[PDB]
Amino acid sequence: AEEFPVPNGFESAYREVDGVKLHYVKGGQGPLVMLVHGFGQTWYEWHQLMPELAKRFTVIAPDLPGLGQSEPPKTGYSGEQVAVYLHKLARQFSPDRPFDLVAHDIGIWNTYPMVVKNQADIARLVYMEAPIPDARIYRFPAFTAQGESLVWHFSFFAADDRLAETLIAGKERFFLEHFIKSHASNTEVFSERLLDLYARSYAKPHSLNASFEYYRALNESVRQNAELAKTRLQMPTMTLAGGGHGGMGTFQLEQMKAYAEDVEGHVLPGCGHWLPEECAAPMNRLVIDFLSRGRHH
Amino acid sequence: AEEFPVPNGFESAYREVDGVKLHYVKGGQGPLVMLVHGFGQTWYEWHQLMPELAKRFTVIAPDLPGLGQSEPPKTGYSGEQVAVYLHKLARQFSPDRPFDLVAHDIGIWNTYPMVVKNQADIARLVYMEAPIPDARIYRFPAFTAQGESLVWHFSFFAADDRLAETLIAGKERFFLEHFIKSHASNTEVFSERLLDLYARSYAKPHSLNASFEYYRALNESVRQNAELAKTRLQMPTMTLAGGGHGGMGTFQLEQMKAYAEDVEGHVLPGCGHWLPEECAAPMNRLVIDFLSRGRHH
Ligand SMILES: CC(C)c1cc(Oc2c(Br)cc(NC(=O)CC(=O)O)cc2Br)ccc1O
Ligand SMILES: CC(C)c1cc(Oc2c(Br)cc(NC(=O)CC(=O)O)cc2Br)ccc1O
Repeated sequence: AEEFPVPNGFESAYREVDGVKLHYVKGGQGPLVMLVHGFGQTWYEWHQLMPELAKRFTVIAPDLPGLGQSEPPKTGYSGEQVAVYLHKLARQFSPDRPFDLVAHDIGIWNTYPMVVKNQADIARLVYMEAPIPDARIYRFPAFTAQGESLVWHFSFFAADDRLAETLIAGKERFFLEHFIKSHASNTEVFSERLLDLYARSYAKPHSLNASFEYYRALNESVRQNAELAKTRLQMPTMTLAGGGHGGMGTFQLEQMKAYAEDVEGHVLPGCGHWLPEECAAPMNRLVIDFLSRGRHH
Repeated sequence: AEEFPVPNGFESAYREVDGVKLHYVKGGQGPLVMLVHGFGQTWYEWHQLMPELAKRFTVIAPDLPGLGQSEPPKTGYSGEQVAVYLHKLARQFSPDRPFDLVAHDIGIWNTYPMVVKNQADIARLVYMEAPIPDARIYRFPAFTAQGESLVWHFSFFAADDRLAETLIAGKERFFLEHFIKSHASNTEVFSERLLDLYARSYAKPHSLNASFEYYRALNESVRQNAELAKTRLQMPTMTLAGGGHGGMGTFQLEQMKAYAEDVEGHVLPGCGHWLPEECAAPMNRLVIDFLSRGRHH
Protein backbone atom coordinates (compact mmCIF):
# COMPACT_ATOMS: atom_id res chain seq x y z
CA ALA A 1 0.00 0.00 0.00
CA GLU A 2 1.06 3.60 -0.62
CA GLU A 3 0.04 6.59 1.45
CA PHE A 4 1.00 9.03 -1.34
CA PRO A 5 1.09 8.66 -5.14
CA VAL A 6 4.53 7.83 -6.47
CA PRO A 7 5.62 10.01 -9.43
CA ASN A 8 5.68 8.23 -12.77
CA GLY A 9 8.83 6.15 -13.18
CA PHE A 10 9.75 6.15 -9.51
CA GLU A 11 9.63 3.20 -7.12
CA SER A 12 8.45 2.95 -3.54
CA ALA A 13 10.54 0.52 -1.51
CA TYR A 14 12.15 -0.16 1.85
CA ARG A 15 15.63 -0.73 3.24
CA GLU A 16 16.30 -2.21 6.65
CA VAL A 17 18.92 -0.06 8.39
CA ASP A 18 20.15 -1.04 11.85
CA GLY A 19 16.99 -3.07 12.45
CA VAL A 20 14.68 -0.29 11.30
CA LYS A 21 12.65 -0.57 8.10
CA LEU A 22 12.88 2.76 6.26
CA HIS A 23 10.48 3.66 3.46
CA TYR A 24 11.81 5.65 0.50
CA VAL A 25 10.85 6.67 -3.02
CA LYS A 26 13.60 6.51 -5.64
CA GLY A 27 14.02 7.45 -9.30
CA GLY A 28 16.53 8.73 -11.82
CA GLN A 29 20.14 8.10 -12.76
CA GLY A 30 23.40 9.81 -11.88
CA PRO A 31 24.97 10.94 -8.60
CA LEU A 32 22.76 10.55 -5.55
CA VAL A 33 20.71 13.27 -3.96
CA MET A 34 18.76 12.54 -0.80
CA LEU A 35 15.77 14.73 0.04
CA VAL A 36 14.65 14.72 3.68
CA HIS A 37 11.18 16.02 4.68
CA GLY A 38 10.05 17.64 7.92
CA PHE A 39 7.27 17.79 10.50
CA GLY A 40 3.66 17.33 9.39
CA GLN A 41 4.76 15.82 6.12
CA THR A 42 6.50 12.87 4.45
CA TRP A 43 8.61 12.22 1.34
CA TYR A 44 5.61 13.50 -0.65
CA GLU A 45 6.48 17.16 -0.11
CA TRP A 46 9.25 16.57 -2.67
CA HIS A 47 7.07 14.91 -5.34
CA GLN A 48 7.10 17.93 -7.69
CA LEU A 49 10.85 18.47 -7.42
CA MET A 50 11.69 14.77 -7.73
CA PRO A 51 10.96 14.22 -11.45
CA GLU A 52 12.93 17.35 -12.34
CA LEU A 53 15.99 16.31 -10.31
CA ALA A 54 15.75 12.75 -11.66
CA LYS A 55 16.68 14.03 -15.12
CA ARG A 56 20.19 14.63 -13.76
CA PHE A 57 20.45 12.65 -10.51
CA THR A 58 19.50 9.46 -8.76
CA VAL A 59 16.94 10.80 -6.31
CA ILE A 60 15.92 9.21 -3.01
CA ALA A 61 13.33 10.61 -0.61
CA PRO A 62 12.99 8.67 2.64
CA ASP A 63 10.31 8.89 5.32
CA LEU A 64 11.85 9.91 8.64
CA PRO A 65 11.82 7.18 11.29
CA GLY A 66 8.30 6.71 12.66
CA LEU A 67 6.78 9.04 10.06
CA GLY A 68 5.22 8.17 6.72
CA GLN A 69 5.81 4.47 6.10
CA SER A 70 9.06 4.25 8.10
CA GLU A 71 9.39 2.29 11.33
CA PRO A 72 10.26 4.19 14.52
CA PRO A 73 13.95 4.47 15.43
CA LYS A 74 15.25 1.79 17.80
CA THR A 75 17.92 3.98 19.38
CA GLY A 76 16.12 7.29 19.87
CA TYR A 77 14.96 10.52 18.28
CA SER A 78 17.86 12.90 18.94
CA GLY A 79 19.51 14.34 15.85
CA GLU A 80 22.64 12.26 16.19
CA GLN A 81 20.72 9.00 16.57
CA VAL A 82 18.41 9.60 13.65
CA ALA A 83 21.24 10.85 11.41
CA VAL A 84 22.89 7.42 11.62
CA TYR A 85 19.89 5.82 9.90
CA LEU A 86 19.82 8.47 7.19
CA HIS A 87 23.57 8.42 6.56
CA LYS A 88 23.62 4.63 6.28
CA LEU A 89 20.60 4.58 3.97
CA ALA A 90 22.18 7.08 1.60
CA ARG A 91 25.50 5.26 1.68
CA GLN A 92 23.80 2.01 0.61
CA PHE A 93 22.95 3.74 -2.68
CA SER A 94 26.21 5.69 -2.93
CA PRO A 95 28.92 3.63 -1.13
CA ASP A 96 31.89 4.97 -3.15
CA ARG A 97 30.95 8.58 -3.97
CA PRO A 98 29.71 11.62 -2.04
CA PHE A 99 26.01 12.41 -2.33
CA ASP A 100 23.98 15.62 -2.20
CA LEU A 101 21.56 16.46 0.61
CA VAL A 102 18.43 18.61 0.69
CA ALA A 103 16.54 18.85 3.96
CA HIS A 104 13.49 20.81 5.12
CA ASP A 105 12.41 21.55 8.68
CA ILE A 106 13.27 18.74 11.16
CA GLY A 107 14.99 17.06 8.22
CA ILE A 108 17.76 19.51 9.18
CA TRP A 109 17.77 18.37 12.81
CA ASN A 110 17.99 14.76 11.65
CA THR A 111 20.85 15.21 9.17
CA TYR A 112 23.14 17.89 10.57
CA PRO A 113 25.11 15.50 12.80
CA MET A 114 25.86 13.08 9.95
CA VAL A 115 26.96 15.93 7.68
CA VAL A 116 29.42 17.30 10.24
CA LYS A 117 30.69 13.82 11.15
CA ASN A 118 31.05 12.65 7.55
CA GLN A 119 31.89 15.78 5.57
CA ALA A 120 33.64 13.88 2.78
CA ASP A 121 30.38 11.98 2.10
CA ILE A 122 28.41 15.17 1.39
CA ALA A 123 29.18 16.92 -1.90
CA ARG A 124 26.66 19.78 -1.65
CA LEU A 125 24.06 20.73 0.94
CA VAL A 126 20.73 22.55 0.83
CA TYR A 127 18.94 23.39 4.08
CA MET A 128 15.57 25.10 4.27
CA GLU A 129 13.14 26.36 6.87
CA ALA A 130 14.33 25.27 10.34
CA PRO A 131 16.97 26.25 12.84
CA ILE A 132 19.82 23.85 13.41
CA PRO A 133 19.27 22.89 17.05
CA ASP A 134 21.43 25.19 19.18
CA ALA A 135 21.09 27.83 21.91
CA ARG A 136 19.44 30.25 19.46
CA ILE A 137 16.17 28.32 19.79
CA TYR A 138 15.90 29.41 23.42
CA ARG A 139 15.63 33.02 22.26
CA PHE A 140 12.52 32.56 20.10
CA PRO A 141 9.46 34.27 21.62
CA ALA A 142 6.48 32.46 23.13
CA PHE A 143 4.14 35.22 21.95
CA THR A 144 4.42 38.15 19.52
CA ALA A 145 2.77 41.51 18.83
CA GLN A 146 1.09 39.78 15.86
CA GLY A 147 -0.12 36.98 18.13
CA GLU A 148 0.40 33.23 17.82
CA SER A 149 4.15 32.59 17.86
CA LEU A 150 5.59 30.30 15.21
CA VAL A 151 7.47 28.00 17.59
CA TRP A 152 5.17 27.70 20.61
CA HIS A 153 4.58 24.14 19.51
CA PHE A 154 8.15 23.26 20.58
CA SER A 155 6.97 23.37 24.22
CA PHE A 156 3.54 21.85 23.43
CA PHE A 157 5.11 18.87 21.65
CA ALA A 158 7.91 18.46 24.24
CA ALA A 159 5.50 18.56 27.22
CA ASP A 160 5.44 15.51 29.49
CA ASP A 161 2.46 13.23 30.17
CA ARG A 162 1.84 12.86 26.43
CA LEU A 163 0.05 16.20 26.52
CA ALA A 164 0.16 16.69 22.73
CA GLU A 165 -0.91 13.15 21.71
CA THR A 166 -3.68 13.22 24.27
CA LEU A 167 -5.16 16.45 22.97
CA ILE A 168 -4.51 15.86 19.28
CA ALA A 169 -5.56 12.18 18.96
CA GLY A 170 -8.78 12.00 16.95
CA LYS A 171 -8.35 15.63 15.87
CA GLU A 172 -5.23 15.18 13.77
CA ARG A 173 -6.81 16.51 10.59
CA PHE A 174 -8.06 19.67 12.33
CA PHE A 175 -4.73 20.27 14.04
CA LEU A 176 -2.62 19.77 10.93
CA GLU A 177 -4.67 22.16 8.81
CA HIS A 178 -4.23 24.82 11.46
CA PHE A 179 -0.53 24.16 11.91
CA ILE A 180 0.19 24.15 8.20
CA LYS A 181 -1.90 27.19 7.27
CA SER A 182 -0.66 29.20 10.29
CA HIS A 183 2.88 28.66 8.98
CA ALA A 184 2.03 29.58 5.39
CA SER A 185 1.88 32.69 3.21
CA ASN A 186 0.29 31.00 0.19
CA THR A 187 -2.34 28.99 2.04
CA GLU A 188 -4.34 28.36 -1.14
CA VAL A 189 -2.07 25.45 -2.13
CA PHE A 190 -3.19 23.43 0.89
CA SER A 191 -6.32 21.96 -0.54
CA GLU A 192 -8.56 19.81 1.62
CA ARG A 193 -7.49 16.88 -0.56
CA LEU A 194 -3.81 17.45 0.13
CA LEU A 195 -4.38 18.03 3.83
CA ASP A 196 -6.36 14.77 3.97
CA LEU A 197 -3.34 12.86 2.59
CA TYR A 198 -0.89 14.30 5.11
CA ALA A 199 -3.29 13.98 8.05
CA ARG A 200 -4.07 10.32 7.34
CA SER A 201 -0.36 9.53 7.53
CA TYR A 202 0.55 11.34 10.72
CA ALA A 203 -2.66 10.13 12.41
CA LYS A 204 -1.20 6.60 12.63
CA PRO A 205 -0.69 6.40 16.40
CA HIS A 206 3.00 5.50 16.15
CA SER A 207 3.47 8.39 13.72
CA LEU A 208 1.68 10.93 15.90
CA ASN A 209 3.87 9.83 18.81
CA ALA A 210 7.06 9.76 16.71
CA SER A 211 6.36 13.31 15.53
CA PHE A 212 6.45 14.59 19.07
CA GLU A 213 9.41 12.50 20.19
CA TYR A 214 11.59 14.58 17.84
CA TYR A 215 10.69 17.58 19.99
CA ARG A 216 11.14 15.64 23.26
CA ALA A 217 14.68 15.02 22.01
CA LEU A 218 15.32 18.64 20.92
CA ASN A 219 17.28 19.62 24.03
CA GLU A 220 19.44 16.52 23.65
CA SER A 221 20.04 17.52 20.04
CA VAL A 222 21.10 21.01 21.16
CA ARG A 223 23.57 19.45 23.62
CA GLN A 224 24.89 17.14 20.89
CA ASN A 225 25.33 20.02 18.43
CA ALA A 226 27.23 22.18 20.92
CA GLU A 227 30.06 19.66 20.61
CA LEU A 228 29.69 18.89 16.90
CA ALA A 229 29.64 22.56 15.86
CA LYS A 230 33.27 22.98 16.91
CA THR A 231 34.03 22.02 13.30
CA ARG A 232 32.59 24.22 10.52
CA LEU A 233 31.11 22.67 7.39
CA GLN A 234 33.35 22.93 4.31
CA MET A 235 31.14 21.75 1.42
CA PRO A 236 29.10 24.18 -0.75
CA THR A 237 25.89 25.03 1.08
CA MET A 238 22.71 26.90 0.16
CA THR A 239 19.96 27.99 2.56
CA LEU A 240 16.38 28.82 1.64
CA ALA A 241 13.76 30.49 3.82
CA GLY A 242 10.35 32.00 3.28
CA GLY A 243 10.03 35.78 3.54
CA GLY A 244 6.29 35.72 3.97
CA HIS A 245 4.04 34.83 6.89
CA GLY A 246 5.24 31.68 8.61
CA GLY A 247 8.74 31.83 7.15
CA MET A 248 12.05 32.11 8.96
CA GLY A 249 13.30 35.03 6.87
CA THR A 250 16.86 36.13 7.45
CA PHE A 251 17.45 33.77 10.38
CA GLN A 252 18.21 30.77 8.18
CA LEU A 253 21.25 32.24 6.42
CA GLU A 254 22.45 34.14 9.47
CA GLN A 255 22.59 31.01 11.60
CA MET A 256 24.13 28.95 8.79
CA LYS A 257 26.99 31.46 8.49
CA ALA A 258 28.12 30.29 11.93
CA TYR A 259 28.13 26.68 10.72
CA ALA A 260 29.44 26.80 7.16
CA GLU A 261 32.44 28.32 5.37
CA ASP A 262 30.78 28.33 1.94
CA VAL A 263 27.13 29.38 2.10
CA GLU A 264 24.71 31.29 -0.08
CA GLY A 265 21.25 32.12 1.16
CA HIS A 266 17.91 33.12 -0.33
CA VAL A 267 14.72 34.47 1.19
CA LEU A 268 11.71 33.87 -1.05
CA PRO A 269 9.14 36.67 -0.91
CA GLY A 270 5.48 35.81 -0.48
CA CYS A 271 6.38 32.30 0.66
CA GLY A 272 6.05 30.87 4.17
CA HIS A 273 7.38 27.70 5.78
CA TRP A 274 6.22 25.21 3.17
CA LEU A 275 8.51 26.17 0.31
CA PRO A 276 8.12 23.14 -1.99
CA GLU A 277 4.35 23.58 -2.17
CA GLU A 278 3.82 27.32 -1.60
CA CYS A 279 6.51 28.36 -4.06
CA ALA A 280 7.33 25.33 -6.20
CA ALA A 281 8.66 27.16 -9.25
CA PRO A 282 11.28 29.44 -7.68
CA MET A 283 12.26 26.92 -4.99
CA ASN A 284 12.70 24.04 -7.43
CA ARG A 285 14.76 26.28 -9.73
CA LEU A 286 17.08 27.38 -6.92
CA VAL A 287 17.65 23.78 -5.82
CA ILE A 288 18.16 22.35 -9.30
CA ASP A 289 20.59 25.11 -10.27
CA PHE A 290 22.57 24.88 -7.06
CA LEU A 291 22.99 21.10 -7.26
CA SER A 292 23.76 21.29 -10.97
CA ARG A 293 26.94 23.22 -10.22
CA GLY A 294 28.34 19.80 -9.31
CA ARG A 295 28.84 16.86 -11.70
CA HIS A 296 25.63 15.29 -12.96
CA HIS A 297 24.50 13.77 -16.23
CA ALA B 1 -26.69 25.31 42.47
CA GLU B 2 -23.22 26.56 43.37
CA GLU B 3 -20.04 25.50 41.58
CA PHE B 4 -17.96 25.92 44.75
CA PRO B 5 -18.77 25.73 48.47
CA VAL B 6 -19.44 29.13 50.07
CA PRO B 7 -17.63 29.91 53.37
CA ASN B 8 -19.79 30.33 56.47
CA GLY B 9 -20.81 33.96 56.91
CA PHE B 10 -20.66 34.67 53.18
CA GLU B 11 -23.31 34.98 50.49
CA SER B 12 -23.22 33.91 46.86
CA ALA B 13 -25.06 36.59 44.91
CA TYR B 14 -25.41 38.36 41.57
CA ARG B 15 -25.46 41.94 40.28
CA GLU B 16 -26.22 43.28 36.83
CA VAL B 17 -23.45 45.55 35.56
CA ASP B 18 -23.96 47.12 32.13
CA GLY B 19 -26.33 44.31 31.10
CA VAL B 20 -24.03 41.53 32.28
CA LYS B 21 -24.97 39.31 35.23
CA LEU B 22 -21.88 38.96 37.44
CA HIS B 23 -21.48 36.35 40.16
CA TYR B 24 -19.67 37.11 43.41
CA VAL B 25 -19.23 35.88 46.96
CA LYS B 26 -19.45 38.54 49.67
CA GLY B 27 -19.05 38.79 53.44
CA GLY B 28 -17.62 40.86 56.25
CA GLN B 29 -17.87 44.41 57.51
CA GLY B 30 -15.70 47.45 56.96
CA PRO B 31 -14.16 49.10 53.90
CA LEU B 32 -14.36 47.06 50.71
CA VAL B 33 -11.68 44.74 49.38
CA MET B 34 -12.26 43.13 46.00
CA LEU B 35 -10.35 39.91 45.24
CA VAL B 36 -10.02 39.01 41.55
CA HIS B 37 -9.06 35.52 40.34
CA GLY B 38 -7.24 34.38 37.24
CA PHE B 39 -7.14 31.71 34.57
CA GLY B 40 -8.16 28.14 35.35
CA GLN B 41 -9.90 29.30 38.51
CA THR B 42 -12.82 31.25 39.97
CA TRP B 43 -13.66 33.25 43.10
CA TYR B 44 -12.98 30.08 45.06
CA GLU B 45 -9.20 30.41 44.99
CA TRP B 46 -9.73 33.13 47.60
CA HIS B 47 -11.85 31.02 49.96
CA GLN B 48 -9.10 30.59 52.54
CA LEU B 49 -8.21 34.29 52.61
CA MET B 50 -11.81 35.51 52.66
CA PRO B 51 -12.81 34.56 56.23
CA GLU B 52 -9.63 36.11 57.69
CA LEU B 53 -9.99 39.34 55.72
CA ALA B 54 -13.70 39.52 56.56
CA LYS B 55 -12.77 40.17 60.19
CA ARG B 56 -11.58 43.63 59.17
CA PHE B 57 -13.09 44.35 55.75
CA THR B 58 -16.15 43.76 53.59
CA VAL B 59 -14.84 41.21 51.11
CA ILE B 60 -16.13 40.63 47.59
CA ALA B 61 -14.76 38.01 45.21
CA PRO B 62 -16.34 38.16 41.74
CA ASP B 63 -16.16 35.63 38.95
CA LEU B 64 -14.55 37.21 35.87
CA PRO B 65 -17.00 37.68 32.98
CA GLY B 66 -17.61 34.35 31.24
CA LEU B 67 -15.89 32.37 33.99
CA GLY B 68 -17.39 30.70 37.05
CA GLN B 69 -21.03 31.72 37.27
CA SER B 70 -20.62 35.14 35.61
CA GLU B 71 -22.13 35.95 32.22
CA PRO B 72 -19.72 36.69 29.36
CA PRO B 73 -18.92 40.36 28.73
CA LYS B 74 -21.16 42.08 26.18
CA THR B 75 -18.46 44.50 25.07
CA GLY B 76 -15.32 42.39 24.81
CA TYR B 77 -12.48 40.61 26.61
CA SER B 78 -9.74 43.24 26.42
CA GLY B 79 -8.36 44.54 29.70
CA GLU B 80 -9.98 47.93 29.37
CA GLN B 81 -13.38 46.47 28.53
CA VAL B 82 -13.41 43.94 31.33
CA ALA B 83 -12.12 46.39 33.90
CA VAL B 84 -15.26 48.51 33.46
CA TYR B 85 -17.44 45.69 34.78
CA LEU B 86 -15.22 45.05 37.79
CA HIS B 87 -14.87 48.77 38.59
CA LYS B 88 -18.61 49.40 38.47
CA LEU B 89 -19.34 46.26 40.51
CA ALA B 90 -16.97 47.48 43.25
CA ARG B 91 -18.45 50.96 43.23
CA GLN B 92 -21.95 49.53 43.72
CA PHE B 93 -20.73 48.42 47.15
CA SER B 94 -18.24 51.19 47.88
CA PRO B 95 -19.70 54.34 46.31
CA ASP B 96 -18.34 56.88 48.84
CA ARG B 97 -14.90 55.50 49.78
CA PRO B 98 -11.97 54.05 47.85
CA PHE B 99 -11.72 50.25 47.96
CA ASP B 100 -8.76 47.85 48.05
CA LEU B 101 -7.96 45.55 45.16
CA VAL B 102 -6.16 42.21 45.24
CA ALA B 103 -5.65 40.44 41.92
CA HIS B 104 -4.02 37.18 40.82
CA ASP B 105 -3.01 36.09 37.32
CA ILE B 106 -5.31 37.47 34.58
CA GLY B 107 -7.21 39.30 37.31
CA ILE B 108 -4.32 41.74 36.89
CA TRP B 109 -4.99 42.11 33.17
CA ASN B 110 -8.64 42.74 33.87
CA THR B 111 -8.14 45.34 36.58
CA TYR B 112 -5.08 47.43 35.65
CA PRO B 113 -6.98 49.80 33.32
CA MET B 114 -9.62 50.68 35.91
CA VAL B 115 -6.91 51.15 38.55
CA VAL B 116 -4.87 53.62 36.50
CA LYS B 117 -7.97 55.47 35.24
CA ASN B 118 -9.71 55.73 38.63
CA GLN B 119 -6.85 56.14 41.10
CA ALA B 120 -8.94 58.05 43.63
CA ASP B 121 -11.09 54.91 43.87
CA ILE B 122 -8.24 52.58 44.85
CA ALA B 123 -6.90 52.80 48.38
CA ARG B 124 -4.33 50.00 48.28
CA LEU B 125 -3.34 47.58 45.52
CA VAL B 126 -2.01 44.02 45.68
CA TYR B 127 -0.91 42.25 42.50
CA MET B 128 0.37 38.70 42.34
CA GLU B 129 1.65 36.31 39.68
CA ALA B 130 1.00 37.89 36.28
CA PRO B 131 2.69 40.49 34.11
CA ILE B 132 0.72 43.62 33.45
CA PRO B 133 0.25 43.27 29.69
CA ASP B 134 3.01 45.23 27.99
CA ALA B 135 5.90 44.69 25.57
CA ARG B 136 7.85 42.71 28.19
CA ILE B 137 5.70 39.68 27.44
CA TYR B 138 7.11 39.52 23.91
CA ARG B 139 10.49 38.60 25.38
CA PHE B 140 9.42 35.43 27.18
CA PRO B 141 10.91 32.37 25.47
CA ALA B 142 8.87 29.77 23.61
CA PHE B 143 11.09 26.92 24.73
CA THR B 144 13.71 26.30 27.41
CA ALA B 145 16.77 24.14 27.96
CA GLN B 146 14.75 22.26 30.60
CA GLY B 147 11.71 21.69 28.36
CA GLU B 148 8.28 23.33 28.14
CA SER B 149 8.05 27.11 28.68
CA LEU B 150 5.80 28.53 31.37
CA VAL B 151 4.11 30.76 28.76
CA TRP B 152 3.69 28.80 25.50
CA HIS B 153 -0.03 28.75 26.26
CA PHE B 154 -0.14 32.50 25.42
CA SER B 155 0.05 31.48 21.77
CA PHE B 156 -1.93 28.23 22.10
CA PHE B 157 -4.82 30.15 23.68
CA ALA B 158 -4.55 33.19 21.35
CA ALA B 159 -4.55 31.03 18.23
CA ASP B 160 -7.53 31.25 15.90
CA ASP B 161 -9.68 28.41 14.53
CA ARG B 162 -10.78 27.84 18.14
CA LEU B 163 -7.62 25.72 18.38
CA ALA B 164 -7.62 25.61 22.18
CA GLU B 165 -11.35 24.84 22.64
CA THR B 166 -11.26 22.22 19.94
CA LEU B 167 -8.24 20.37 21.32
CA ILE B 168 -9.15 20.74 25.01
CA ALA B 169 -12.86 19.86 24.81
CA GLY B 170 -13.44 16.41 26.29
CA LYS B 171 -10.07 16.65 28.04
CA GLU B 172 -10.59 19.75 30.21
CA ARG B 173 -9.61 18.04 33.47
CA PHE B 174 -6.55 16.46 31.87
CA PHE B 175 -5.33 19.74 30.42
CA LEU B 176 -6.01 21.80 33.54
CA GLU B 177 -4.20 19.34 35.78
CA HIS B 178 -1.17 19.56 33.50
CA PHE B 179 -1.31 23.34 33.37
CA ILE B 180 -1.74 23.72 37.12
CA LYS B 181 1.03 21.28 38.00
CA SER B 182 3.47 22.65 35.41
CA HIS B 183 3.12 26.04 37.10
CA ALA B 184 3.20 24.69 40.66
CA SER B 185 5.86 23.96 43.27
CA ASN B 186 3.45 22.44 45.76
CA THR B 187 1.17 20.12 43.80
CA GLU B 188 -0.25 18.36 46.88
CA VAL B 189 -2.64 21.22 47.64
CA PHE B 190 -4.49 20.36 44.42
CA SER B 191 -6.63 17.43 45.50
CA GLU B 192 -8.63 15.38 43.04
CA ARG B 193 -11.76 17.07 44.41
CA LEU B 194 -10.32 20.56 43.89
CA LEU B 195 -9.16 19.80 40.33
CA ASP B 196 -12.57 18.27 39.61
CA LEU B 197 -14.34 21.44 40.74
CA TYR B 198 -12.16 23.82 38.73
CA ALA B 199 -12.23 21.57 35.66
CA ARG B 200 -16.03 21.34 35.72
CA SER B 201 -16.39 25.10 35.93
CA TYR B 202 -14.12 26.06 33.04
CA ALA B 203 -15.41 23.11 30.98
CA LYS B 204 -18.74 24.88 30.50
CA PRO B 205 -18.54 25.63 26.77
CA HIS B 206 -19.00 29.41 27.22
CA SER B 207 -16.38 29.37 30.00
CA LEU B 208 -13.85 27.36 28.01
CA ASN B 209 -14.23 29.89 25.19
CA ALA B 210 -14.24 32.86 27.59
CA SER B 211 -10.96 31.59 29.06
CA PHE B 212 -9.23 31.80 25.74
CA GLU B 213 -10.87 35.02 24.57
CA TYR B 214 -8.89 36.77 27.32
CA TYR B 215 -5.76 35.66 25.44
CA ARG B 216 -7.18 36.48 22.02
CA ALA B 217 -7.54 40.02 23.34
CA LEU B 218 -4.06 40.14 24.92
CA ASN B 219 -2.31 42.06 22.13
CA GLU B 220 -5.16 44.56 22.20
CA SER B 221 -4.68 44.80 25.96
CA VAL B 222 -0.97 45.51 25.45
CA ARG B 223 -1.78 48.28 22.96
CA GLN B 224 -4.34 49.74 25.39
CA ASN B 225 -1.85 49.68 28.26
CA ALA B 226 0.88 51.41 26.25
CA GLU B 227 -1.31 54.51 26.38
CA LEU B 228 -2.64 54.05 29.91
CA ALA B 229 0.85 53.68 31.39
CA LYS B 230 1.60 57.33 30.61
CA THR B 231 0.11 57.82 34.09
CA ARG B 232 1.99 56.22 36.98
CA LEU B 233 0.12 54.51 39.83
CA GLN B 234 0.22 56.57 43.04
CA MET B 235 -1.53 54.33 45.59
CA PRO B 236 0.37 52.05 48.03
CA THR B 237 1.08 48.83 46.12
CA MET B 238 2.38 45.40 47.10
CA THR B 239 3.51 42.69 44.71
CA LEU B 240 3.78 38.97 45.50
CA ALA B 241 5.41 36.27 43.40
CA GLY B 242 6.42 32.64 43.87
CA GLY B 243 10.14 31.93 44.09
CA GLY B 244 9.86 28.21 43.40
CA HIS B 245 9.15 26.17 40.29
CA GLY B 246 6.34 27.75 38.29
CA GLY B 247 6.68 31.15 39.92
CA MET B 248 7.52 34.55 38.43
CA GLY B 249 10.27 35.46 40.89
CA THR B 250 11.65 39.00 40.71
CA PHE B 251 9.72 39.91 37.56
CA GLN B 252 6.57 40.96 39.40
CA LEU B 253 8.22 43.66 41.52
CA GLU B 254 10.65 44.79 38.83
CA GLN B 255 7.86 45.36 36.31
CA MET B 256 5.72 47.10 38.95
CA LYS B 257 8.59 49.50 39.73
CA ALA B 258 8.08 50.95 36.25
CA TYR B 259 4.35 51.46 36.87
CA ALA B 260 4.04 52.53 40.52
CA GLU B 261 5.63 55.20 42.70
CA ASP B 262 5.04 53.42 46.01
CA VAL B 263 5.64 49.70 45.75
CA GLU B 264 6.99 46.97 48.01
CA GLY B 265 7.42 43.38 46.88
CA HIS B 266 7.97 39.87 48.19
CA VAL B 267 9.08 36.65 46.56
CA LEU B 268 7.97 33.53 48.43
CA PRO B 269 10.58 30.76 48.35
CA GLY B 270 9.15 27.25 47.93
CA CYS B 271 5.98 28.54 46.21
CA GLY B 272 4.93 28.47 42.58
CA HIS B 273 2.32 30.37 40.60
CA TRP B 274 -0.78 29.45 42.60
CA LEU B 275 0.00 31.47 45.71
CA PRO B 276 -3.37 31.40 47.50
CA GLU B 277 -3.41 27.59 47.41
CA GLU B 278 0.27 26.58 47.40
CA CYS B 279 1.28 29.01 50.11
CA ALA B 280 -1.96 30.12 51.74
CA ALA B 281 -0.66 31.00 55.21
CA PRO B 282 2.23 33.35 54.37
CA MET B 283 0.40 34.84 51.39
CA ASN B 284 -2.66 35.50 53.54
CA ARG B 285 -0.46 37.03 56.26
CA LEU B 286 1.28 39.37 53.83
CA VAL B 287 -1.98 40.50 52.23
CA ILE B 288 -3.82 41.01 55.51
CA ASP B 289 -0.94 42.95 57.05
CA PHE B 290 -0.47 45.20 54.01
CA LEU B 291 -4.16 46.03 53.70
CA SER B 292 -4.44 46.55 57.47
CA ARG B 293 -2.05 49.52 57.33
CA GLY B 294 -5.05 51.43 55.93
CA ARG B 295 -8.28 52.07 57.86
CA HIS B 296 -10.41 49.02 58.76
CA HIS B 297 -12.84 47.41 61.24
C1 LIG C 1 10.69 26.17 11.81
C2 LIG C 1 9.45 26.96 12.00
C3 LIG C 1 8.36 26.30 12.80
C4 LIG C 1 9.61 28.44 12.18
C5 LIG C 1 10.26 28.96 13.29
C6 LIG C 1 10.41 30.32 13.49
O1 LIG C 1 11.09 30.72 14.65
C7 LIG C 1 11.51 32.02 14.80
C8 LIG C 1 10.80 32.92 15.58
BR1 LIG C 1 9.15 32.36 16.41
C9 LIG C 1 11.23 34.22 15.77
C10 LIG C 1 12.42 34.65 15.19
N1 LIG C 1 12.90 36.02 15.37
C11 LIG C 1 13.45 36.49 16.59
O2 LIG C 1 13.85 37.66 16.72
C12 LIG C 1 13.55 35.56 17.75
C13 LIG C 1 14.76 35.68 18.62
O3 LIG C 1 15.80 35.01 18.34
O4 LIG C 1 14.75 36.44 19.63
C14 LIG C 1 13.15 33.76 14.42
C15 LIG C 1 12.70 32.45 14.23
BR2 LIG C 1 13.70 31.22 13.16
C16 LIG C 1 9.90 31.21 12.55
C17 LIG C 1 9.25 30.69 11.43
C18 LIG C 1 9.10 29.32 11.25
O5 LIG C 1 8.45 28.81 10.14
C1 LIG D 1 1.86 34.05 34.87
C2 LIG D 1 2.52 32.85 34.46
C3 LIG D 1 1.78 32.07 33.51
C4 LIG D 1 4.00 32.81 34.40
C5 LIG D 1 4.70 33.52 33.48
C6 LIG D 1 6.07 33.51 33.47
O1 LIG D 1 6.74 34.18 32.47
C7 LIG D 1 8.03 34.61 32.55
C8 LIG D 1 8.40 35.73 33.23
BR1 LIG D 1 7.05 36.66 34.18
C9 LIG D 1 9.62 36.28 33.32
C10 LIG D 1 10.60 35.66 32.63
N1 LIG D 1 11.92 36.23 32.70
C11 LIG D 1 12.51 37.08 33.67
O2 LIG D 1 12.09 37.54 34.71
C12 LIG D 1 13.89 37.47 33.30
C13 LIG D 1 14.08 38.93 33.21
O3 LIG D 1 13.14 39.50 32.65
O4 LIG D 1 15.13 39.51 33.70
C14 LIG D 1 10.31 34.53 31.92
C15 LIG D 1 9.03 34.05 31.87
BR2 LIG D 1 8.71 32.39 30.83
C16 LIG D 1 6.74 32.78 34.39
C17 LIG D 1 6.06 32.12 35.36
C18 LIG D 1 4.68 32.15 35.41
O5 LIG D 1 4.04 31.41 36.29
